[PDB]
Amino acid sequence: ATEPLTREDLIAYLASGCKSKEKWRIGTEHEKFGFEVNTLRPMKYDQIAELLNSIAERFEWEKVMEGDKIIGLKQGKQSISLEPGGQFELSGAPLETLHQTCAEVNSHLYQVKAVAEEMGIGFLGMGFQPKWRREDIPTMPKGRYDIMRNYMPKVGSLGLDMMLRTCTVQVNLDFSSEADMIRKFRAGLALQPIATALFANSPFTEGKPNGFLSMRSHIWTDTDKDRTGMLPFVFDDSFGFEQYVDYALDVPMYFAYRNGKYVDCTGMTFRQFLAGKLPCLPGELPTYNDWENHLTTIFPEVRLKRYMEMRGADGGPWRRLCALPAFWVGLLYDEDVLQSVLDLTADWTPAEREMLRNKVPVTGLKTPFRDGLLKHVAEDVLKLAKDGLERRGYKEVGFLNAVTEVVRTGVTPAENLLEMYNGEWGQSVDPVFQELLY
Amino acid sequence: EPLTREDLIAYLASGCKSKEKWRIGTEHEKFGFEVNTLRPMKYDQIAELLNSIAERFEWEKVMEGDKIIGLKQGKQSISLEPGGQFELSGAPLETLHQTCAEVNSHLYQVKAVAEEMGIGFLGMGFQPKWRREDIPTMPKGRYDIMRNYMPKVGSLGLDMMLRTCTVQVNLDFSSEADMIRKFRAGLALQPIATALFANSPFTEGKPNGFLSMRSHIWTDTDKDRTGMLPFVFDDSFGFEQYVDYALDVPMYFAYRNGKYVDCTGMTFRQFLAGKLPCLPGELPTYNDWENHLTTIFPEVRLKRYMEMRGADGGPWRRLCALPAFWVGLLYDEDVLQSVLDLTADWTPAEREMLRNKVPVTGLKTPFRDGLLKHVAEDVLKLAKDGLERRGYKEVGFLNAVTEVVRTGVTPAENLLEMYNGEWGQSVDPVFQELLY
Ligand SMILES: CCCC[S@@](=N)(=O)CC[C@H](N)C(=O)O
Ligand SMILES: CCCC[S@@](=N)(=O)CC[C@H](N)C(=O)O
Ligand SMILES: [Mg+2]
Ligand SMILES: [Mg+2]
Repeated sequence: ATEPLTREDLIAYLASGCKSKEKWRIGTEHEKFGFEVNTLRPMKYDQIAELLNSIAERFEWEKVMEGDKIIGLKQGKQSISLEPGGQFELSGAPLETLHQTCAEVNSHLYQVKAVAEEMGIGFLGMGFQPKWRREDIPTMPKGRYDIMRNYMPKVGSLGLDMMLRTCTVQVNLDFSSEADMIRKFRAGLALQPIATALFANSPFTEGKPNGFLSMRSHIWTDTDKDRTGMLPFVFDDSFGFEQYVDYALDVPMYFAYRNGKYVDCTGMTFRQFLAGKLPCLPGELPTYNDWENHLTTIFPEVRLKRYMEMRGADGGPWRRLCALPAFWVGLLYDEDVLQSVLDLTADWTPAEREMLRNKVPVTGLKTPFRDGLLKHVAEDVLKLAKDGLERRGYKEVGFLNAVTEVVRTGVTPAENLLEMYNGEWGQSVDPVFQELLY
Repeated sequence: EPLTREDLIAYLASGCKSKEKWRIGTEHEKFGFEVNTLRPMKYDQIAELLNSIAERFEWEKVMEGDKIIGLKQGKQSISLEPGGQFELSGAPLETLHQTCAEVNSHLYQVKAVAEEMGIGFLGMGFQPKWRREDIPTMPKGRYDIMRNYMPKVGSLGLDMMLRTCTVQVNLDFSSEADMIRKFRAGLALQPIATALFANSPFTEGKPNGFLSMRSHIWTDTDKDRTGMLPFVFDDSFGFEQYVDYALDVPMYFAYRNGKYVDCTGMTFRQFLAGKLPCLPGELPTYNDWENHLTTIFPEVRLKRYMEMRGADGGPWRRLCALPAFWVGLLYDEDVLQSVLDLTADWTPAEREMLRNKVPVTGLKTPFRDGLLKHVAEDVLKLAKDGLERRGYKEVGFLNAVTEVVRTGVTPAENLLEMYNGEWGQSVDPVFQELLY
């Protein structure tokens, strides 16, 4: 039946994510670099397809196909997918506690290694591929990524590196109202540079130090200015679901999915789409699934759909995969901690937030901020996050042990790798493929 | 109608299932210890561990009185052995991929709680450091009855109870004929499994002169309920003959009114007639019969399924190998025949000798004009054939025993080599080496 969507419907779609506190869940996604253990070469698509087929067969996953190509797996509310450079991704189910989150991570790592060991394949938990050049990375046989690869050079010089050479750990979290959403969004944006610093894990490029602690985070500043960043309008009095929808309506599209394929709609807006005026699909009107797809092509430091996504942290070893969601659950899921965070960050200017975002990639917790170091803010933030987890009552506070020494010493994971590179590793990155081996 | 002997025979036979319904059930036990002192984990620490696991990972609590003694989730159980050994009895699973993932899930949950408590778990067949009197005892009425009985029937049964760990597998049969064949293959080959998995060379911080002290212990526990069951190889053998055997094995206890009554020195035959002094006039249920069948401890046991009992506890890759070994041998009809062919002319005296000698000499046990190693070479290739033919790509689960069979050197001998070299003649490093 033909019943066109309006902007008002798009607003209501986001708002439809509201849920009461007792239904709030924790969704965790992470990406990993696969490599051949003996050559350290990136895992190619033929090896990826064997890995996926074996996982499906052994562990009962449904195969996700694009044409005649396996590109992912599905089992209940979990998915395994591929990033543009073959980075191997788990999107976990919405879970109630971080004990469940970490068991989900462990189950995945067991299944992957159970198959990959016989194949001579290992997985690396870092934010940026430390050894190989961009043109050494295999590309995935996915139509949507072909469109994106062709567009990236038009809007930045590092977007192809984002696609091919970066890995993240992220957390998805729920809101209960527009007021709650706004508060969470503001807390999440303001504190995102702190997450980035604590999880900074990408100091190598092409076998050498790149001069950054999170090269991955820097990459996101020269990807696409239209769909990235610290979203200053979120801190405007006017902000709400409607202001986010207008933002998103004017972010240019990548594609529209019709008839089993991705149509290139670059340079066009979802506005045009709503009015049936897309030159890629002329006269065609969008569905809620089109809107959801479009929403998934926007890449700010925190993203809004029917839930909220914290996107600032580098991939890392398993204890840090469990720490990242713990960090945000502690801060955002306790009302008093959330208020404390808003209080702490209340007087930070847009230029200050933007400065932290840009400088943290280089200096981490030693980034100057006001009359001290970001480290001192991270101290306060970490104690607050542990307060939040204590009060949840589920005994989850131990999941923050993995970042306690970072905060305490002010020394990022990336600086620990640098120290090994310059010492015991004899200035080769090759030992990182054992050090950060899953 | 009171149960009769014919009902007891039919109980066992009711386990028969068609090949498409055959499953794999895996149980293993681990020693818990304090990481810093190496001391055995005490009941108060076990109770905290079980309560935390239940709460985090959604397990139902199993209580004896006001004491938590285990957990239940679906068809899986976690229980305690008499010395606090921490046991998983897994679900009936279709493939060994599922088996090993089951093992991994358990190890993760246990370690997720135990790390914060300063507790580790050791995968060995015999407690390598501590004396019998050093081992905490579990607050479980059935084990109190057993502890009091053991000294009457052997000198090492208390060590069985307090200081041993096993990995075992439960498997199904489709008919009486199939049960008989699997029982015979299981019993004949059990000393080979014992040698491959031999992992108990230390007692009280020193070499004890064995490769599997655990296996040896089972030779001086109780002669009435252990061993290689030679009657299984008689022409007469079937469900009926096993029932008679079990009816004549003395009882341990009967469970009534929320407790265990001491029925030692009494027989299930008396029970059937209502003449058990411990429960006078009472007649048995099928649950009573099950409980009784669970107090019989031969190298292979029969209930409504079959249980392979010969292998020492070990690290995780060997927990996955033990079920694979028997699945390869018993769940392929051609391999099963090839095993019965290979063992056809073994005498009762030969089988008995191998069972008693393997604990000392392992795969270097002399057998006829060579070594048990040479038989294990043939048996391993056959077990791999069976797994290849299953079509589930499970053969890799035997990689963990391939070098043992190749070199003829048991895991226990590898530990001894470390003890005599890098460890500097202390067992304390084994608590890192075989740490889960
Ligand atoms: C293909 C680009 C969109 C997918 S993403 N936003 O999940 C990529 C995350 C990137 N690999 C990172 O490390 O942030
Ligand atoms: C309490 C003794 C009967 C239970 S058992 N057969 O499961 C003990 C197994 C023992 N822990 C071993 O390693 O053989
Ligand atoms: Mg991703
Ligand atoms: Mg047991």
